[PDB]
Formats: sequence, C-alpha cells, structure tokens
Amino acid sequence: RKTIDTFDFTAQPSVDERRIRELLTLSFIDRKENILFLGPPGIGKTHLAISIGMEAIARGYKTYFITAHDLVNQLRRADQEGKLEKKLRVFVKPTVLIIDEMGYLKLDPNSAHYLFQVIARRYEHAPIILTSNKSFGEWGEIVGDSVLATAMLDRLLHHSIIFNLKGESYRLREKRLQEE
Ligand SMILES: Nc1ncnc2c1ncn2[C@@H]1O[C@H](COP(=O)(O)OP(=O)(O)O)[C@@H](O)[C@H]1O
Ligand code: BEF
Ligand SMILES: [Mg+2]
Repeated sequence: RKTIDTFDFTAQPSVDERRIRELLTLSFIDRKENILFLGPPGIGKTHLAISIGMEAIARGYKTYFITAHDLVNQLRRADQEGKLEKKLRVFVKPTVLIIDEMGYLKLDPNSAHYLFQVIARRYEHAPIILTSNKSFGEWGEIVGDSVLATAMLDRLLHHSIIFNLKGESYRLREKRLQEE
C-alpha cells in the first residue's frame, strides 16, 4: 500500500508529477484508457500503479491487483476445471485491473492466450494499469508468439497513456544509503 504522497519525484525525475496528478483525477476510467509504466527494475513503476489503484479504491471504484504470471496461471487452472468463464469475470468485473510485472517471466506459450482474453474483454470497457520492464517490440518473446503479442498490444495501446521511466533502482538506492 503506497500512495502518491510518499513518492519522491526528485529521486525519480523521469516522471512528471503533473502527468501523475492528471491520472489521479481518474479521468482515464471513463475514457477507457489503459496506463502503462515501462522501464528497468526498482524505478517506481509498481509504486505508481498502486498509488493510482489506491485513489480509485478511495473514490469507490473496485480495484484488483495481480502479477501477469499469476493471472495466466490462475486462469489456466480455472480452464482445466471447466470454470474458465467464472475466473475471467474476476479479472473483468473490476473497474481497475492492475497487471503487474509483465515481461520478467516468459509466459507459457500455451497459457499466454489467457492474457489476451482479459485484455480483449476489458478493451473499451474498463482500464488496465500495467507495469513492465520490456519494450513493446519484445512482447513476442514474452508470450511466445509475435502475432498474438501484436493482437494484444493493438487493443491495449489503442486507448492508452504510456510512461517510459528511467533511472537507478530505488532499491539499490536505499541499499547504498545504508552502506554509506
Ligand atoms: N521515486 C520513488 N520514491 C519513493 N519510493 C520509491 C521510488 N521509486 C521506487 N520506490 C520504492 O522502491 C521500491 C521499488 O519500487 P517499485 O515501484 O516496486 O519498482 P518497479 O519499478 O520494479 O515496479 C518500492 O518500495 C518503491 O515504493
Ligand atoms: F522490479 Be520492478 F517490479 F520492475
Ligand atoms: Mg514492479
């Protein structure tokens, strides 16, 4: 549970606080816009995603957080038990779905399509907030199918607000400060 008020914009100058404050108005929800935070590990992607989610919850919007690998794996099981459609509603019903950590783990090519279904069903219905360390061109490798990746991104990116973050890891930052 992280909020915008604990985010140090001096330590992370690659993100414009103004743009983030625009997100916190939650305008993106009615505009059906997805929010994407991209960049290397530890730079505040998940922090910012959770901050927006926390604002949504406070403003009365149902919000759900899950990593990409967990989402794919859970939907796989639900499908094996002939209850795919029921698990799908869990990820489609929330007004704001945060799909965290897209791209560290290559997804089972046999299960990558579960992610497409969530994206396709939420498409032009309810926002997805996504964090990833990979460029869009690398998504083919993640899902094990360049064609499926293009289809996913076509929907995801159509109505979207993209943040490309940079900088040194805040994790290693805090580690230095202790040592020093
Ligand atoms: N500018 C920042 N200001 C305050 N805390 C930060 C900042 N960037 C990262 N953190 C914190 O460092 C840790 C790593 O940030 P995180 O967003 O989880 O990394 P990632 O970009 O890989 O998702 C978290 O605990 C986060 O709250
Ligand atoms: F390590 Be971060 F979640 F990309
Ligand atoms: Mg993260």
